[PDB]
Amino acid sequence: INARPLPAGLTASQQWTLLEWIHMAGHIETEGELKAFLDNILSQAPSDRIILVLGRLNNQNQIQRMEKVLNVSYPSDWLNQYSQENFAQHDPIMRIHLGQGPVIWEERFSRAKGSEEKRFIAEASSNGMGSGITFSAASDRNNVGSILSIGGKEPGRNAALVAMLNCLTPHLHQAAVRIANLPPASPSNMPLSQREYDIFHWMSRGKTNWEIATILNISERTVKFHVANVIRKLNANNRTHAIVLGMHLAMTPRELVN
Amino acid sequence: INARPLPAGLTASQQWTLLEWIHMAGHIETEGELKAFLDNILSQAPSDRIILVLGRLNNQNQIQRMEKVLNVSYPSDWLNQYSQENFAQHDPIMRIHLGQGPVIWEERFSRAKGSEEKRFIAEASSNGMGSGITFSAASDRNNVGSILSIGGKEPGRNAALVAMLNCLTPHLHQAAVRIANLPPASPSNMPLSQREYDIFHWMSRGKTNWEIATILNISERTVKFHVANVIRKLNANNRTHAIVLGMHLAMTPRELVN
Ligand SMILES: CCCCCC(=O)N[C@H]1CCOC1=O
Ligand SMILES: CCCCCC(=O)N[C@H]1CCOC1=O
Repeated sequence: INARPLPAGLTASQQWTLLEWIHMAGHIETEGELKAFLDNILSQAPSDRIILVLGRLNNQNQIQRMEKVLNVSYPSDWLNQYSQENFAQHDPIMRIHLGQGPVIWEERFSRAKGSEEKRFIAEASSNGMGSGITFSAASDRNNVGSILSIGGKEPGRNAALVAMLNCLTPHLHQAAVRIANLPPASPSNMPLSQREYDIFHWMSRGKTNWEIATILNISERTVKFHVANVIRKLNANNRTHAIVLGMHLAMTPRELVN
Repeated sequence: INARPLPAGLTASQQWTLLEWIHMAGHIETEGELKAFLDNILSQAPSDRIILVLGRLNNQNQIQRMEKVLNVSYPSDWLNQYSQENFAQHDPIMRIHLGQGPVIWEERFSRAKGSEEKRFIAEASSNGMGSGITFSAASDRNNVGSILSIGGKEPGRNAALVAMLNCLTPHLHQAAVRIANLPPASPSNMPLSQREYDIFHWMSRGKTNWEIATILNISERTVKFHVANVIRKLNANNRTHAIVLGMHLAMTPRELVN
């Protein structure tokens, strides 16, 4: 399993708080809960400005297109300008390879050479957005990742909080994915027709295609067709794999009565 | 946020292991990782038999239909019989309200009065499946939940491990949901057409429907239609809400260049 390592320096009190944070994050299912949770654990200073952005990524894990903007406390004026002036294309923070460690904005701003990037930096600055830090995480089996940005003074000064937030970020990302209602990581199974299910029923009992043909009184030609469709609908590699992957269907062919 | 409380009794060593477990669980994206992870942290005794079942739930959080069967170490003979004899409908463990605390099977077996339940108990027993424990968790905004079953001797004797596993279960459940590739918790946004996007572009800049009509040279009648479709596709409550919910579309109308 690919996961950033837990932070080593932490006091027992910090280790507990982080466990609470990650455990709670894993229960977040609504945008409201996520907004409230981000707001809470980043409450002081009340002058900080927070946003989480979920995006579709290229093969370098950089955001290609945003999937969801979850504002916590970015100024609406700034978001308006960011949208209208297409700052996503000029914002050095948007070029980050998601899943690396925290990025203090000046690390990037101090190195920006391009005209559009310099303009963005000046505009950000005049909007009170000149300094900050960004945490990020990316999924392994779906091209999506989130950035968590905190704008404000003295970004990253609290080293332990940075480590804890960095560790928490992947969990905030997964929560963002849940609340964003995206298509599944890989295609869902497709519902079998009754005839495909009847065929799968006998597959699951160890019947050969010919035996199934006999039982259903159709040619094996037809059985083979249905079997191919069952395998496809279950995203299986073969007949035998489909029987394993489709076990849930064979176990509860109808609504369980309670 | 609705979440079972962290366990209080734990030693510092146990508190750390649990953090590692929950943090790692939150990174699981494949069935293989989940199978390997369950196997690992439940390794002794190697005589234990483990399965995770993800299901669609009724309004009492009981499984109505299975969505995925993730076998770790249940005997294949037993799964075969369970499928063929429709034991899902007779298994007292399948009647559990998912999300309660751990269930030692005998708690239920000792109270089972019905003929089919008694038969199931006898069959389970003869297959080495007579004793065990089941952990469970359920989602709040999607009718899905998982049971994690461990069959074996002296179920639940290690109180600290029970507490830690119980705490971990919701996170295993969310991982199961990811790997099962289900439809989103609520419907995904629908892709806007170019014309709907052009309309949303101006919505996002504060243009009224009439102003948009003027800019696009169409009637406001037509604009209203497109606006209704934009609101619907973004699952928004109204025009103004759609502008917030659709901010990602306005911010990255095209692929970001990197
Ligand atoms: C509006 C989404 C912004 C995501 C990336 C980010 O946080 N960028 C910082 C950099 C300075 O101003 C910002 O908005
Ligand atoms: C095959 C899925 C079983 C899920 C529920 C469960 O673990 N039931 C136990 C009870 C005795 O035998 C079993 O299989």
